[PDB]
Amino acid sequence: ITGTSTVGVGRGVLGDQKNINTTYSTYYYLQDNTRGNGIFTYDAKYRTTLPGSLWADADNQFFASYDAPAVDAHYYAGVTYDYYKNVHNRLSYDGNNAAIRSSVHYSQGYNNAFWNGSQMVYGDGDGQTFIPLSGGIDVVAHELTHAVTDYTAGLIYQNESGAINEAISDIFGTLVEFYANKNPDWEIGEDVYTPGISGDSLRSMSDPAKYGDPDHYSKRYTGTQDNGGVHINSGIINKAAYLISQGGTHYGVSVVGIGRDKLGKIFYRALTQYLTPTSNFSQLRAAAVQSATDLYGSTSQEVASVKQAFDAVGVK
Ligand SMILES: CCC[C@H](NC(=O)[C@H](CC(C)C)NP(=O)(O)CNC(=O)OCc1ccccc1)C(=O)O
Ligand SMILES: [Ca+2]
Ligand SMILES: [Ca+2]
Ligand SMILES: [Ca+2]
Ligand SMILES: [Ca+2]
Ligand SMILES: [Zn+2]
Repeated sequence: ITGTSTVGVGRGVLGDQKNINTTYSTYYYLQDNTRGNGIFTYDAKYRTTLPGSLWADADNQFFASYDAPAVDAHYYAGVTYDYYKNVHNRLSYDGNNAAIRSSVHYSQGYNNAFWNGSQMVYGDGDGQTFIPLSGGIDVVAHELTHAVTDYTAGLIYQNESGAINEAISDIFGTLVEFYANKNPDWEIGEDVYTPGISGDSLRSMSDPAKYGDPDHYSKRYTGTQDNGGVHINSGIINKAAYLISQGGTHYGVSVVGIGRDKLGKIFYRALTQYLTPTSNFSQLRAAAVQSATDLYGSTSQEVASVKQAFDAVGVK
């Protein structure tokens, strides 16, 4: 909408107060003009028609319970935009400052979030398995990263390419969580998953097996559920990424960690310069090795560590 840029204040899903960029024209809208061609957050009003209505508020204060998922969707989209711009010199998901759109309050008791090809969508959860999913910065960045992937590598959402697609979203979701530096970890969705159970998560990158996912290629799922296991086999790549950054010895194979920033540079380069829609795990290894070679040199520790990590998870 046409209007003047303003700054509202509210509380997110976890009860934390934050400022949000809004736009004033009769109402205050969740429209952030400070980033690219805008970040726009919508109310789906418990229905499934998208995007719904651009979020409008009478007083620029967002402290109602109903407001919380919108506050976090809007704010964490901003953080994710900043990560891609400041860290990777990428302007929005398309590299050309495309407007970023999110809808919250999607459906009823909806235990998921997704990128629908054009925008991000967040359920409120059923209050048992999830609370509103935009409350997780790793979740928001996971979803926006699907858009990045679709505009770049274009990894097809099934089988091995699909598991890479998923791992890329978990990896950058986590790197954005570290970027914001609030309770960061290598777990996925812990801030919004199972409010009745402390200390768990939807997935773990550091130990995928904790939540039932493979941490070695020999344990890959080859059935048809979950698009050929895209959220399951992602554990193999998530484990490799974790090892590249933090190091460790996994099934007897030792990996020297090189840190999160270098992990991010290597995987961002792989995603944007080497991966294709049909890339498999073996091809990801090659892409990551080449990316590390480009950035740090063939004889670098960084290249050696990438190889160690993929060796450790059984990907040659
Ligand atoms: C409990 C849900 C677990 C998993 N979802 C996830 O891991 C994350 C949300 C997490 C980070 C909180 N959602 P996601 O991976 O974006 C869901 N993906 C998805 O719906 O893809 C199908 C699709 C939807 C729309 C267009 C094209 C394809 C899943 O969908 O199995
Ligand atoms: Ca208000
Ligand atoms: Ca965390
Ligand atoms: Ca996390
Ligand atoms: Ca929990
Ligand atoms: Zn995903």
